This record gives sequence, C-alpha cells and structure tokens, in this order.
Amino acid sequence: GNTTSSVILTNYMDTQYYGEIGIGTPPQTFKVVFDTGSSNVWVPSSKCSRLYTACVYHKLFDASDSSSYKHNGTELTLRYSTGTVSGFLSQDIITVGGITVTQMFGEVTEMPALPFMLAEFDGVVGMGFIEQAIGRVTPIFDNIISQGVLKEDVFSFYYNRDSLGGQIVLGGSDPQHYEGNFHYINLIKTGVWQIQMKGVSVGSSTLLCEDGCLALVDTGASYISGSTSSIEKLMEALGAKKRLFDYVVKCNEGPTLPDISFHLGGKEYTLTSADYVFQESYSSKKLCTLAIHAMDIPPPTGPTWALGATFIRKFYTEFDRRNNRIGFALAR
Ligand SMILES: COCCCCn1c(C(=O)N(CC(C)C)[C@@H]2CNC[C@H](C(=O)N3CCOCC3)C2)nc2ccccc21
Ligand SMILES: *[C@@H]1O[C@H](CO)[C@@H](O)[C@H](O)[C@H]1NC(C)=O
Repeated sequence: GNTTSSVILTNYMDTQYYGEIGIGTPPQTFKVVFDTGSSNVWVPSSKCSRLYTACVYHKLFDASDSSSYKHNGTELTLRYSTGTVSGFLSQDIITVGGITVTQMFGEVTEMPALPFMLAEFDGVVGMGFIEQAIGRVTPIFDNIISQGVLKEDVFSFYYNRDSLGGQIVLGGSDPQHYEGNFHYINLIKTGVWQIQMKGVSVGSSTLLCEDGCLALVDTGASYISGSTSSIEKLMEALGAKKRLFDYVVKCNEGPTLPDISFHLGGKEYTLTSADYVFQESYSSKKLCTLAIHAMDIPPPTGPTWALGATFIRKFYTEFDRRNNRIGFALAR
C-alpha cells in the first residue's frame, strides 16, 4: 500500500514506554507496551478474579461490551522473564494507530501483583515473529501486513529521553526522530529480533562477549540486560554494588563511569554514563541505579543480551520484516 501510521507513546520515568490501542466495538482503550521481545497480544480481562489486585488497578477488556467479539477460549500462559500472565484467547477488532485489524489476543485472567502492580501499562502488543507466538497465534504486525496498507513491511521505534514520550511508525520510519544513515544488521535467523554481538567493552577493554554472543533488540524491556555471569563481570568492572533487583553506584561516581560499547554489525554502539546511569543526585551518600541488570533467558532464545529502552533511547531502531534486519540510526 501507501500508508504509514504512527502510535504516540508515553514515557513513564524512562522505564516504561507505552501507547494506546482500542479493542472491540465500541473501542475499549488500553495502554500497551509494543514489545519486539514477544509475539502475543494481551490485555487484562473482565474475567480476571479481583483477588488479582493488578486487575483491580488496570483496565479490563469486557467482551460482553463488544459487539465485534468472537469467542475462542483456548487457555494460554505467557511466561516472560519478569513474570507470567495467563488467561484465554479471544478475537476482536483492534485499532492501532488508526489501522483496524481483526486480531486474536489474550484475555488475561491471572495477573500477579508482582510485577504487574508496577506496570503503568495494561497489556502488551508483541511485535515479534509468529515463530515466538504462544499458541502460534498470528501476531498483529503480520495481520497488518496481510491487509496490504503499509508502504513497507517495517516498523520503527523512537523512545524519547524526556519523561512526546515516543513514537512507533508502522510502515516506515520518521526522519524527524533520527539523523544520519541507518546501519542495517541482519538477524541471526528469522523468528526473533536477535542479532550477533561480537564484544561488550568497558572503556577500551573488550572484557565480555569476546567469542561472540547474542543480542535481542527488545523494545519491551526497560534496560540493557545480559546473563547473571556476564552482568556480574560488567558490574565488577564498573565498581557497582549488586542489590536485589538492580545495580547501583554512589551517585557522585556516576559521571566517572566509563563508556560501555556493544560491537554490533562491525560497529561500536557506545553508551556513556549519561545514557545508563539514573543520575538522580551527585551525593556520595545516595545510590544511583544503573539501567543495566541481569536477565537470564533460557534457550533457545538465550543466554542472550537484550538491548532495551536504555539502548533504543540513543539508537532509533527500524525493524525490517521484508529483509530480516534491524536498522539503527542516531536518535534525536
Ligand atoms: C519499554 O517500556 C516497557 C518496559 C516494560 C518492562 N517490564 C517487563 C519486561 O521487561 N518485559 C515484559 C513486559 C512487556 C510485560 C519484557 C518484554 N520483552 C520480552 C521479555 C521476555 O520475556 N523475554 C524472554 C524471551 O526472550 C525475549 C526476552 C520481557 N516486565 C514488566 C513488568 C512490570 C513492569 C514493567 C515490566
Ligand atoms: C480457537 O482457535 C483455534 C485455532 O484457530 C480453532 O481451531 C478452535 O476451533 C477455536 N476454538 C473455538 C472454541 O472457537
């Protein structure tokens, strides 16, 4: 086709970027993360027991208020690295950036308070491949492609550093939010937004991923992550202290921290301390969190690094389904 369309995103505290979709007739609105690290659509269900407090606080899809609903009822569980939701499949019309698509999605009936009470978003729109889709449910971008409306089989992510929170372009990219040329890196394989990485360096020292490793480009993740052993080494190099869920440095040390570079497609993608430290103070008596942590992702996807919002804030990212590649450009 000829259409480009966009979804405007909100940036909650540089950690959660979400847009709004409509589901049903008339449209029920949900806040959703657009997640290249997964392939299912879900939102919380009116069938969710209210003993799940996360279903009390989030927007619930009520099938009984939608005239375009089509029951399916197959039960599915989506296991994320951060937690699990379960429920059942339904079909309805989803509106996303003014594109209406008939989509099979999860109605979540089991939604654990940890972590989902910490989600500003209600649900997830998986932007990954059908190969990753639980229940082999056709992902929404595949269904959008099938309509022949988009000028290209691509979508692009801008995540703002100011917390316009962000923008996803369906069918292209937005030159207003990047500059210079795209650097295009081929996927290891179709089915996952994962590329080869050939080094993680602290300063001039390539102390990790020397023999090569994987990098998942995960728009649904807040941080940069790697395996526990990888991240422990990295954090030992930075002089960072491990806590339960994050690593920290004394805030005064934040600006002294070295650059971290990811060797992707023959180039060094470099984050400075400003890109990865939540510099909330300059006090030697406060602790400042790093936007880098351990996520152990089991095979076949992992072990793998994952380049989340921390990375994407700096690097405008085009996801190219036509050519099975990811393009990076400098975000502005
Ligand atoms: C950039 O803005 C969105 C940041 C959301 C970060 N966040 C995650 C989170 O990081 N994820 C899930 C979620 C999308 C459901 C990621 C999304 N990408 C897929 C990964 C994942 O499960 N894997 C395992 C399989 O391989 C790919 C990475 C989980 N869980 C959360 C719970 C409460 C609050 C915030 C949470
Ligand atoms: C749910 O979807 C599957 C796959 O399309 C289909 O075979 C099945 O019959 C559906 N079930 C119901 C109850 O509609």
